[PDB]
Amino acid sequence: SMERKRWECPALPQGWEREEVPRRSGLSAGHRDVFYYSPSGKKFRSKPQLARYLGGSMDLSTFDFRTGKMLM
DNA sequence: GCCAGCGCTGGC
DNA sequence: GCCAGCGCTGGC
Repeated sequence: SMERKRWECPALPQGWEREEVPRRSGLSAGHRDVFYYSPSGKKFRSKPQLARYLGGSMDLSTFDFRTGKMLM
Protein backbone atom coordinates (compact mmCIF):
# COMPACT_ATOMS: atom_id res chain seq x y z
CA SER A 1 2.03 -3.13 -0.91
CA MET A 2 0.00 0.00 0.00
CA GLU A 3 2.95 2.35 -0.76
CA ARG A 4 2.54 5.94 -2.10
CA LYS A 5 4.63 6.13 -5.36
CA ARG A 6 5.69 9.28 -7.21
CA TRP A 7 8.26 9.86 -9.94
CA GLU A 8 8.81 11.02 -13.57
CA CYS A 9 6.12 9.99 -16.06
CA PRO A 10 8.00 9.24 -19.29
CA ALA A 11 4.76 9.39 -21.33
CA LEU A 12 4.53 13.19 -20.59
CA PRO A 13 7.02 16.07 -21.19
CA GLN A 14 10.23 16.60 -19.18
CA GLY A 15 9.59 17.20 -15.49
CA TRP A 16 5.98 15.85 -15.31
CA GLU A 17 5.47 13.29 -12.53
CA ARG A 18 2.89 10.55 -11.84
CA GLU A 19 1.69 9.57 -8.32
CA GLU A 20 -0.35 6.62 -7.02
CA VAL A 21 -1.92 7.04 -3.58
CA PRO A 22 -3.73 3.96 -2.24
CA ARG A 23 -6.73 4.82 -0.05
CA ARG A 24 -6.21 3.78 3.62
CA SER A 25 -9.81 3.54 4.88
CA GLY A 26 -13.51 3.52 4.03
CA LEU A 27 -15.50 1.50 1.45
CA SER A 28 -12.89 2.22 -1.23
CA ALA A 29 -9.82 1.31 0.97
CA GLY A 30 -7.16 -0.19 -1.38
CA HIS A 31 -8.31 1.84 -4.46
CA ARG A 32 -5.37 3.67 -6.00
CA ASP A 33 -5.98 7.30 -6.91
CA VAL A 34 -3.64 8.51 -9.64
CA PHE A 35 -2.39 12.12 -9.81
CA TYR A 36 -0.01 14.00 -12.18
CA TYR A 37 2.22 16.94 -11.26
CA SER A 38 3.43 19.58 -13.68
CA PRO A 39 7.11 20.81 -13.55
CA SER A 40 5.79 23.75 -11.43
CA GLY A 41 4.07 21.37 -8.95
CA LYS A 42 0.37 21.82 -9.95
CA LYS A 43 -1.65 18.73 -9.06
CA PHE A 44 -3.92 17.02 -11.64
CA ARG A 45 -6.53 14.41 -10.90
CA SER A 46 -8.34 13.78 -14.24
CA LYS A 47 -7.56 13.47 -17.93
CA PRO A 48 -9.87 16.34 -18.99
CA GLN A 49 -8.12 18.60 -16.47
CA LEU A 50 -4.68 17.43 -17.77
CA ALA A 51 -5.75 17.86 -21.38
CA ARG A 52 -6.38 21.66 -20.82
CA TYR A 53 -2.57 22.05 -20.09
CA LEU A 54 -0.97 19.47 -22.42
CA GLY A 55 -3.65 18.87 -25.11
CA GLY A 56 -2.00 21.50 -27.37
CA SER A 57 1.65 20.64 -26.51
CA MET A 58 1.07 16.95 -27.35
CA ASP A 59 -1.27 14.18 -28.47
CA LEU A 60 -3.23 12.83 -25.42
CA SER A 61 -5.83 10.87 -27.45
CA THR A 62 -4.23 7.47 -26.54
CA PHE A 63 -2.83 8.47 -23.12
CA ASP A 64 -4.30 6.17 -20.41
CA PHE A 65 -4.58 8.38 -17.35
CA ARG A 66 -4.98 5.39 -15.02
CA THR A 67 -1.76 3.60 -16.17
CA GLY A 68 0.33 6.68 -17.19
CA LYS A 69 1.17 5.23 -20.64
CA MET A 70 0.28 5.62 -24.26
CA LEU A 71 -1.80 2.65 -25.51
CA MET A 72 0.13 0.50 -28.00
C1' DG B 1 -10.33 29.10 3.08
C1' DC B 2 -7.59 25.01 1.66
C1' DC B 3 -7.28 20.37 0.23
C1' DA B 4 -6.42 15.16 1.18
C1' DG B 5 -9.28 11.72 1.43
C1' DC B 6 -13.20 9.76 0.51
C1' DG B 7 -18.13 8.92 -1.67
C1' DC B 8 -21.55 9.55 -5.54
C1' DT B 9 -23.15 8.84 -10.09
C1' DG B 10 -23.74 9.23 -15.12
C1' DG B 11 -22.41 6.84 -18.81
C1' DC B 12 -21.00 2.68 -20.31
C1' DG C 1 -21.62 -3.62 -11.72
C1' DC C 2 -17.59 -0.79 -12.93
C1' DC C 3 -15.07 3.37 -12.85
C1' DA C 4 -13.79 8.28 -14.83
C1' DG C 5 -14.51 12.39 -13.17
C1' DC C 6 -15.41 15.23 -9.88
C1' DG C 7 -18.44 17.11 -5.49
C1' DC C 8 -18.00 17.59 -0.88
C1' DT C 9 -16.11 18.46 3.85
C1' DG C 10 -13.47 17.35 8.46
C1' DG C 11 -9.55 18.67 10.19
C1' DC C 12 -6.43 21.77 9.83
